[PDB]
Amino acid sequence: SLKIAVTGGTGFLGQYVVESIKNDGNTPIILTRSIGDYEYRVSDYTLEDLINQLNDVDAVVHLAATRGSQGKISEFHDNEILTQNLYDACYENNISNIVYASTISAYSDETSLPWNEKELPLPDLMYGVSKLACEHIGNIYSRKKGLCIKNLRFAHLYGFNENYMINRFFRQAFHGEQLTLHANSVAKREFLYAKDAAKSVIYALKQEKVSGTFNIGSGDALTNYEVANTINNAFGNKDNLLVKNPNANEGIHSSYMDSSKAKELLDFSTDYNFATAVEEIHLLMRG
Amino acid sequence: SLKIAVTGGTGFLGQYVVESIKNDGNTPIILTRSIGYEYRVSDYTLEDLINQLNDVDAVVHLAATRGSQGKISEFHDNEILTQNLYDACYENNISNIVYASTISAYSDETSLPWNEKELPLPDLMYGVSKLACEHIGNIYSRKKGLCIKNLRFAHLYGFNENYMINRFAKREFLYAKDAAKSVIYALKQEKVSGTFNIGSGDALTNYEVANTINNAFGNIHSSYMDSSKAKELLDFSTDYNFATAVEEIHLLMRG
Ligand SMILES: O=c1ccn([C@@H]2O[C@H](COP(=O)(O)OP(=O)(O)O)[C@@H](O)[C@H]2O)c(=O)[nH]1
Repeated sequence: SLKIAVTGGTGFLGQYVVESIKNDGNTPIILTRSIGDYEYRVSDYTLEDLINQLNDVDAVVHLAATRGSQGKISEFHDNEILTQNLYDACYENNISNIVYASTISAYSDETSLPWNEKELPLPDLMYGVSKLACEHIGNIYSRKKGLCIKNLRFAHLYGFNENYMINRFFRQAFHGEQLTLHANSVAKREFLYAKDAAKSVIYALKQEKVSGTFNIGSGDALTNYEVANTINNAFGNKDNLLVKNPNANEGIHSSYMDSSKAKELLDFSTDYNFATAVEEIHLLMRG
Repeated sequence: SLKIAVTGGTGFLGQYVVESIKNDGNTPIILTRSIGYEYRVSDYTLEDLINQLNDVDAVVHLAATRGSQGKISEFHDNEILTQNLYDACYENNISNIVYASTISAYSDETSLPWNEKELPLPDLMYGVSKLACEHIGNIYSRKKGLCIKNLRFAHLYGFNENYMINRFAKREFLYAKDAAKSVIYALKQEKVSGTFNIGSGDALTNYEVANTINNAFGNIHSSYMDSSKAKELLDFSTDYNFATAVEEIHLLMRG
């Protein structure tokens, strides 16, 4: 029975991932900078400290990160550091079965859809650049420290109980209220249910000696019109959709991935699809 | 005449670049952290760089840190500095920009020769951060209409430097004078943006390296790149080969 440490364990993804671990028979150990029935271990993400917070741990899921604000590369440097510390600490304790949470935001070139992991990364955001940097940090430790880091480029995560577009619809449709879309768009964006993302963490943790980079997508690229509709139906808010302006939005770009590689090497596929996932999220918002 | 700010205009490649710029007929301007050609001391804060840059027409961003610890943190400064510099450049409507990146973006021997469509695979923190600064230049190029050209240099040798080459499995070696030339040629394409491999075609095993030097004087992993893209979109190709450049370094050492 394995002890699995989850950085950013208390986060949104983290909570899905922690329980997937417990359901798998294993033991989740939540790492966090602070708190106010799982084991929590408080840490300051220093090398010297993690060394000790990981001394009885078998695997590590590295979920902890910052989202940014200023669009400046400086807002992420603390992550990059936190990452290298973790891998340093992992090495000391002789941990190699590690999962890193990367993102679809390593891609951008619409000419190239759908993106597979041979797509030249080309981030639009400083967030992207950073994530991409932590990926190679792991890569280097993997090739040179025999660490076994599996980078997971998650598609756009959605879940239950989270002001982003998808959350707005959830809330709005839930109170029976008109969903709006600034304009119509033809752009398609891939949405991966948090439960399925925690699933892929589990399956990647199965290939304990595997090290590489995998797209974890759902299917399953939707337009904003599609998203709104599907939420609308599931929430008894049929047809309650308003398009504020005529023409194309143009503030939105397409993003989805080819997840072949994950399917064959990780033997991974999603339990849910957008409509099934939201059917369930709805049936749980009554809390 | 053109006024061309050169960060790290002080260091090795800098001195070469700075003289090329003057020779091309333009006006060099070395930015530097200290004075311990027209020099301008900056602390490379955004506010400062905006002022130090408001009469400048182009920028050769060579200012960088080597790093000793193999820690990603040692390089965070180069990154902030780079973003600032580009914010500053945006403020002064400077768009023609050349970045010193490295062949160290690549690593997978299986793909040799490496071309720009090669998946990057940094082997050092040094390279990871160089890749980071590349994408900083890219995002600014696609969004704030800068025209940043990331040059991916091969390994540089020259005149007055205790590394191996200076002390006296193939590895592409680029003469600093050729590297410089490539900065000038990149600069002439003030509208172009993107990443270019700047190599010489000179992939030498350390054996050959030693030999070539012995003759012209009297006395590890494989890395080399395909540079079709530059010879094609920048008109760049090197004047010297390892043999011809050594001959010249020799002469310059007899003074
Ligand atoms: O954060 C900074 C700011 C400025 N410089 C400058 O960068 C120069 C060039 O470095 P180098 O001699 O290594 O040039 P290269 O290796 O690219 O030929 C120095 O001498 C500095 O004055 C630096 O290195 N780091």
